[PDB]
Amino acid sequence: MTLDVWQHIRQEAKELAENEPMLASFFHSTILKHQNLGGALSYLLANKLANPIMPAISLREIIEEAYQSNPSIIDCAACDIQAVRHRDPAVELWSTPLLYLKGFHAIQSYRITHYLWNQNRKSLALYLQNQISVAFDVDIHPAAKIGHGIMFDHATGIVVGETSVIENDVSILQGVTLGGTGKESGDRHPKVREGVMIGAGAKILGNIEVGKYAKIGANSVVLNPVPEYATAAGVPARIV
Amino acid sequence: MTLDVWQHIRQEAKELAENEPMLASFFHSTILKHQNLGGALSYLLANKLANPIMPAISLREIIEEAYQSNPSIIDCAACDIQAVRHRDPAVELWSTPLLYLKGFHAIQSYRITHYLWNQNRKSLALYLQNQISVAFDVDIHPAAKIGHGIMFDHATGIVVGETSVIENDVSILQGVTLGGTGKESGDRHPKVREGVMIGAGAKILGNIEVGKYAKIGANSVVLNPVPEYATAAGVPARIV
Amino acid sequence: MTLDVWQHIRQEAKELAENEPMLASFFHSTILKHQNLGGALSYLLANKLANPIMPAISLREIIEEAYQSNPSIIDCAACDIQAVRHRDPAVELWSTPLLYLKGFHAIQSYRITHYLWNQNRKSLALYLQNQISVAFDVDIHPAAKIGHGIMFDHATGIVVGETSVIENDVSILQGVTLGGTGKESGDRHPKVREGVMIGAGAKILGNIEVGKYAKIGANSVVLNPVPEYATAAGVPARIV
Amino acid sequence: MTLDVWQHIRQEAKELAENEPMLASFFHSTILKHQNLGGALSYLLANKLANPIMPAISLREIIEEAYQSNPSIIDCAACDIQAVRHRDPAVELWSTPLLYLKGFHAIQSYRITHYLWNQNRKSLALYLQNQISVAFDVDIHPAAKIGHGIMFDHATGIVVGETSVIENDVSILQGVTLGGTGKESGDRHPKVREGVMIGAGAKILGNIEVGKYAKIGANSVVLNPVPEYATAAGVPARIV
Amino acid sequence: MTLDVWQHIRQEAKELAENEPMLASFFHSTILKHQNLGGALSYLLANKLANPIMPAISLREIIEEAYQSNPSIIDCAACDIQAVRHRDPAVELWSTPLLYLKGFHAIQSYRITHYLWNQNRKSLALYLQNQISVAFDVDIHPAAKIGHGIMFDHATGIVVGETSVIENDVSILQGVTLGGTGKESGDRHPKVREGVMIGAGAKILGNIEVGKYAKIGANSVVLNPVPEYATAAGVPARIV
Amino acid sequence: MTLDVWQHIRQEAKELAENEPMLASFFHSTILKHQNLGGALSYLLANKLANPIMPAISLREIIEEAYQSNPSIIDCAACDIQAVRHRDPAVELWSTPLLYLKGFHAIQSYRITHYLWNQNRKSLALYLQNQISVAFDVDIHPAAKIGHGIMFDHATGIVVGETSVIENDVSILQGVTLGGTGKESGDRHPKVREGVMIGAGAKILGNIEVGKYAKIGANSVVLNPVPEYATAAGVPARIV
Repeated sequence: MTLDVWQHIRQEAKELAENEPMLASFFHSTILKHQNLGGALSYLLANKLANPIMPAISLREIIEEAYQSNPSIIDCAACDIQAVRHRDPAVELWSTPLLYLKGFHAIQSYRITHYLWNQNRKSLALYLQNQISVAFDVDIHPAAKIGHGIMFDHATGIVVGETSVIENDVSILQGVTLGGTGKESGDRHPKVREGVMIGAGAKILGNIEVGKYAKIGANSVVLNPVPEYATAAGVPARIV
Repeated sequence: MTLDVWQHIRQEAKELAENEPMLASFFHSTILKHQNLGGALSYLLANKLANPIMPAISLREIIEEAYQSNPSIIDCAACDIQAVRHRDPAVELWSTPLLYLKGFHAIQSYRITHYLWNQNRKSLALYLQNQISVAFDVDIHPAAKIGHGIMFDHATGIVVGETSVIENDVSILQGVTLGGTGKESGDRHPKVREGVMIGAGAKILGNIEVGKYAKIGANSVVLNPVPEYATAAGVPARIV
Repeated sequence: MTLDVWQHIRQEAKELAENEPMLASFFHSTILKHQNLGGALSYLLANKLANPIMPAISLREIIEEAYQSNPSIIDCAACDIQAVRHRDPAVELWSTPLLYLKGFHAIQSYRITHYLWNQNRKSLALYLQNQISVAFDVDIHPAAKIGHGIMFDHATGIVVGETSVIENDVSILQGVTLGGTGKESGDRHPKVREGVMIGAGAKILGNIEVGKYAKIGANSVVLNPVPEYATAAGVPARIV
Repeated sequence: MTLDVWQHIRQEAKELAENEPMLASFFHSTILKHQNLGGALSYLLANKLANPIMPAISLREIIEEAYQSNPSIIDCAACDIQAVRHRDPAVELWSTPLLYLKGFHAIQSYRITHYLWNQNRKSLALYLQNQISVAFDVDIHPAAKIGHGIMFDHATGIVVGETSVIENDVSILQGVTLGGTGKESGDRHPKVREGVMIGAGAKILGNIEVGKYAKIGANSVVLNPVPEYATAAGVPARIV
Repeated sequence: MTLDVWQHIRQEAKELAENEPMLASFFHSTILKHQNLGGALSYLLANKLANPIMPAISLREIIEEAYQSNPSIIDCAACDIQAVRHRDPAVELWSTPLLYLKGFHAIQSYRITHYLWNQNRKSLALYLQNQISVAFDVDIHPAAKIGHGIMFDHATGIVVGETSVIENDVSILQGVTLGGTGKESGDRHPKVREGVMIGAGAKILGNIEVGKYAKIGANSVVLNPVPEYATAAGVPARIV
Repeated sequence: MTLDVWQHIRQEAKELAENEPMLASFFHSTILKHQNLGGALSYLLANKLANPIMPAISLREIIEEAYQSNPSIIDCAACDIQAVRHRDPAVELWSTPLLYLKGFHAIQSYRITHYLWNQNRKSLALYLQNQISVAFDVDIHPAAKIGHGIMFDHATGIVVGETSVIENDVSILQGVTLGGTGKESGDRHPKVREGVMIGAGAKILGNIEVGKYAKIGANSVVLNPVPEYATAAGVPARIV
């Protein structure tokens, strides 16, 4: 759910704190001192997206407004923690995604830029979009539509276009682009349907469909729609 | 003119700050309190490249010395702005490249390293080269020869070699490498001629010529010279 | 020998500091004021991994305990220095790898995480794994087994799986992944043997053998064992 | 009224920013981007009381829970702002006490510590009392009872004891101590009545009455009750 | 004694952390994560004295060297903690002097400057003496000889001269100077003997004796030797 | 000459750096990397005055503007340096006032606020005045008229009124106030003529003349004019 992902997170944090004295202050600052997942998540992102021109204090306020003006955002964060947890068997702790995984952080920071975008506060959405790219090395245009249960593993170098759509339970690895072919304007980015898995370095270009539960091979260049439950691979990509 | 670009930037920022209270101090610190593009660019790069050992205040002095010794560096920055603008229908504001795009930032920072390199202040050149890599995720060798009207779109993972040449109006997407095959010294990096557009993740290796206005497809490995206006794609690349 | 590398680095530093006044305090803070390489390295890594939640002062004490429980980690560092040095004719000074190259840094930082992993201090190793990802854009799982004389050139986008092995004298470029094909647990990552060189963007997936002195061509996708001294290239890769 | 004061301050801010481009960002971050006085006051205070161990972001959440449990601390601030402005002919703008006067900052900070203390959250009240001393050079025991319309002019070196009382519209200059004589416990500090003005350097020791509207001359040491509207001066002091 | 004071401090910290979640990180960072009192003290001082040109990381290494080469400093720290605890009735906890009191902090910082002075590393001693004056508003020349059991209560504006001597169990309040009359060189500062209590604002000028257990009245100017167990007062000071 | 004071400062700095490796970075950032006193001083003051809202990089540009418009200001700094050099036999290095004495730092910082005040940039003058009070614990109204050859020894707690006049070669100790009696406006502060020396804690109130080369005793309250070369002591002060 959400309140109980929070509780499991709080309960792990106390243990983790007990077993690692060099990291207690860290567990207290990021999780233990907060009352809800929102307080913690905002504290983390604001600190991580912070810089000398726009300090953490100035960014937290901005994040907490979006959390109050749209609490679903936090729920979507909770569904993401669960996703990474259940889809990356190397992850056992519920707190791990929240504390350490930059992909997860970029996803949740993007949700905030999307909210701002839909509120027409574009210069602020752009500022964050790009600071997200600096901190996490993930560039998601605020206008993309991204569901929940999302996992951006390792994440470095992922780029997502303005008109891209990413449905629920999608997993994307490092270096993939959901970009364009060349049509400078209009619907021109991929529509990645549910359950899709995208291999490291894959380039998906155009306003084309990636059928649900498809698998996209590492480094493939996907230029044509992909049938559901199929595997595409190669350069350019073909079903195999 | 550089001066007109500045005038447009200032105008935009006055209205941008009107429309967004949360971000007004930002527009003010980055643009409105400055009297020309150089003071602004130096404030922006200094801050973005700053870190605990070499802070903003220490870096700005170096950048400002460079702009004063070679004024035209600012000129190329303004020509790169127009470029992104003209080449990206997504970018309506002149201020955007300047304030937010890490690729733009990486290029301008490189120009400073290039001036330092040509003046044989190479350790400083290497310092900045690498801090550009840390902050923007772009690694451009100071010896690289880069013209203007350039666009590093998204930019993450762009690596450019010591003997590479990039002439005007070139466009490079994330993940591309202009590198070598393994001759360890001498002229061994690409020659990207005017108007060339390089797709996301392309690897162009060797002292080979990439022809003006030629197009390189995503994830293509280019090991052979590409004719002007031609399109190269595949791994290895072939003329399509 | 370490003491000798250290000695070369110090004499280079006094020289460097004299020729570039603007960087003198830098050479003193990072090299001259320390009495051995671990002092320099720790100060350098602490400062680069520092963030507002865990400051340099806290990180340094963790790094220094590691260097005390295992002085050889510092020895592997001098070894990596020698390697970048003679495996790239563009690096001439011994101080260069230590002071500037994020690949070098990510690797020595990973060594600390690896020692933490074997001390069963995983929350800490995980924290650092991911800060290294944020700071240098290199994501190496603490459990990976890596030798010395290692070169991570440019480094941006390198991801190394939990069960990966990277023997001595290997060179890896930007964008390469050492990952899995989808077996969720158990041995599932690459065993890269000695002397191997991996080109830009290659993705090597699966618990497969990459024979000593093998060479992987850029953007390749290696899914089958690669013979010793063989060259592989393509999507998917073929012994070439 | 607080909203009145808030209004004049916002108004001054817009004009202040307009008249000094170099400080516009400061005006926007401290006053303009906030919707009320507590928001601005919490930002100014968290920022100024910040330190490497407890940064602004951590302190502002604390100041804000206090403003929420006891909104009347904010009113008192407004009232204190009216006082400096109207007892200091040299302060013409409402925004001045709020933005620049450490005496004013010290007082509103103590107020937070007072609330905490009565909430029996003493370690937190003590942490703040002492950071207030470090930042503003005013040391005020949290248990002290301090009214409104108070002016701590210049403020440097003011010290207020645990059992002290300071009623409304009192003025206190730099270097004054409201302390004790040596009775180590119990009511043992000055009762400073309304409208009382204390000149620079005076030491007022013991559980004694300082009469309503009395005046203490500089450097006097007051060890005996002071009649209302009377002037005391000398070492020791005597009614003059 | 040192190890016992340290355990009581560790014991209170664990308790204080449980009772104030908002401050737990602070208690772990300042106390709990350290193995001894010297590791905690150094963390505190390095952080408090820190500034943008000489960061905490750099100061800590300098303080730890001193504690390594002369361990008694920490012991004198424990003895001071004890002092404030038996001499200020308004101070229950052992952890308080160590965690919040700037006079305590100033004193411990001076001990490091006195050590460096005695090792003739005078630039380092002067840098700190002055940074101690900036952070705690206490200016103690490194050459003064100060014993233990010392209590600088409130402390703002305390100034101690080059040849001053302060013996064990002395108490000094805010604003006092142990200074000179004007002989520009030689022995020229007060010799404050054991058990002396100096009231707020007193100025003790000259190389005169302040007899053991003497009491100096607030704001007094002491220009002549003071008899033991006597009480001096006035400007200029005379007995009782 | 200012240039000779500079050459001497550089000279000492080069040797100080040789002798103290822990502070070499400091000598280099503060002195050796600059080309004139202006550069060093602006760098020093910008860092000392920086805070989270108004960073070092933002303040230096303010100071450098001031130095470029009234170069005489730097000349006044060199004069204040020599003054501390021989009026304080404890100080023999020309670099000491410059690098470590906060009273010097405050005087020089005041000069910048005075230039700003006389240019009607009063909000900027007020921001600095008070940041000077927080940084150095010295509060000097920007309008006060101060000459050169000044020395504020220790300096803590010095407060100087709006109409105060301080001519050349004056010496002021900690805790002294040049303040008013209560006439709320007009000419209401002391006129301190040349060579005057003021003891610690003295309070001089009202528009009264302190005659050249007069001497003021510690803790005095001067309420009546002081003849040239006279000595005044007491509460109130009498002529001695």
